[PDB]
Amino acid sequence: KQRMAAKELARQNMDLGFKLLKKLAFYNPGRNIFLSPLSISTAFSMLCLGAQDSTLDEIKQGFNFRKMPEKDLHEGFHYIIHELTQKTQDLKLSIGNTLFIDQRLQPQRKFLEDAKNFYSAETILTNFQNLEMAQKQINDFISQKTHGKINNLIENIDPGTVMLLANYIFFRARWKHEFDPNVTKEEDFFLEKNSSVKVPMMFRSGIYQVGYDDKLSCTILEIPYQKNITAIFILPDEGKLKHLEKGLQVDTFSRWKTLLSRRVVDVSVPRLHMTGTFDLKKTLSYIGVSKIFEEHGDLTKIAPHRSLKVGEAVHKAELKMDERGTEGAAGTGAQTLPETPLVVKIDKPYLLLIYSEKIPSVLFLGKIVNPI
Repeated sequence: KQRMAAKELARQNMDLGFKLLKKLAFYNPGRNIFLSPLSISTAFSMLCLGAQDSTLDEIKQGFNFRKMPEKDLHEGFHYIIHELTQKTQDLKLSIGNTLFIDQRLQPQRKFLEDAKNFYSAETILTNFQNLEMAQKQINDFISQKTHGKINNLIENIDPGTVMLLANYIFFRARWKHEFDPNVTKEEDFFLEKNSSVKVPMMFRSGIYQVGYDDKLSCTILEIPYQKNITAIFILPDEGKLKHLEKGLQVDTFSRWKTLLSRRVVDVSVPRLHMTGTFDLKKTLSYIGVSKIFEEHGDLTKIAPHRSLKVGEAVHKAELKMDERGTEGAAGTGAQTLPETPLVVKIDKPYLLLIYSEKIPSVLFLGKIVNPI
């Protein structure tokens, strides 16, 4: 259907990525940050199905699902999830959800039917009494969907756990124009003006979408993949990283598109491998989402006759960027229990933003202060 809700939803999921990145950088300055905003949004938007009252209110507030009808939210996610799904030529992009429900547990009929519909949720039975058995079963499932990039998603399972909501995303693609390994060579990467470090730097000269933002004082550069997906680099001027971070809003990405223009560019991009792990309980507290992790009898839509709360919530992300392309993967789990050519040299702290063009959505989001 003519569902323009996916676009508005993408606009808000986009803003949510920045929200977390701001707060994460604010509380953890001078460190690498990598995550998948889409993976976290889908997980907690699916969690909104079986929630109500202040628990629902706080989650909608933090994840920007507030200014939106209930209809357009889940209908929007179903559109994004279905359209993004591509296991076609030169582009593997998988995204899905899974409910690890206990046999004894009989959750509401509406919650499951909506989970299976809007989010294509796969029902799977588990025995949480056998912590050692349940863990391996769940970690193996995610390890299989992410082709072994996200291992041991769940480190500790609570005895009282009755359900585990799980989201996974896998991404593999090659550049539209690959870099030549012969040209790549170790060059300086400046953590600061004086301090530098040698890192493997890729290089190619060609037509790139490029521009410069005067408001946030940064250079924009798009390096598209073989199809649909593209990688956007945000290179701020010297001593304006904090200026860039704080200036991130919901309209930021929209503006950057108007500043683009196809030009011949001699781009220098470092090889990038990143691993991210987050305790979502601590993280989501930064955006006001806390009730979901406390007992308030708001998750009755999940269990009609049990007082449930979320115990352990975790997010893990993985990226490997090289000359051939990029391989991305992430997971999210939550337990419920009782002429001179233009030159753009990326040799200093920058932001990386993996974005799907044809299907507006941020698959991954990163802050690189040191590619090693």
